[PDB]
Amino acid sequence: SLFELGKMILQETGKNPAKSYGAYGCNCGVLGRGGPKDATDRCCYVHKCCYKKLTGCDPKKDRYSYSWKDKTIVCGENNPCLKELCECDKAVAICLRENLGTYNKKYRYHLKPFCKKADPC
Repeated sequence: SLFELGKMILQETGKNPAKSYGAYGCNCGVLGRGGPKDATDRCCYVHKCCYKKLTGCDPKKDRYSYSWKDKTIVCGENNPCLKELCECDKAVAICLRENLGTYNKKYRYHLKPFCKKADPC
């Protein structure tokens, strides 16, 4: 769920997820997708595309279990959907950290109506 997800982002990036992400660019947050503005936004694009594969569980609500061993996110549990869901979250968290270099605070609350039509996943 958003709790695990936000904790992961915090753990990888070291940044406050709700603040730095959650309304960033055309993809990070709740307005759906759009043509990515930068690498960071591309991470959220892929993240939302990863979610379109989940069969049987809810990303926004369903909780799952993961461990933080040696500063590595580790997804672990039988439920296939949750395992998948967890891999999606882990991946964007890592993607976000890897693109910290070009994070642009000016896209932080970017007006989504200024966005272009997002290519289909």
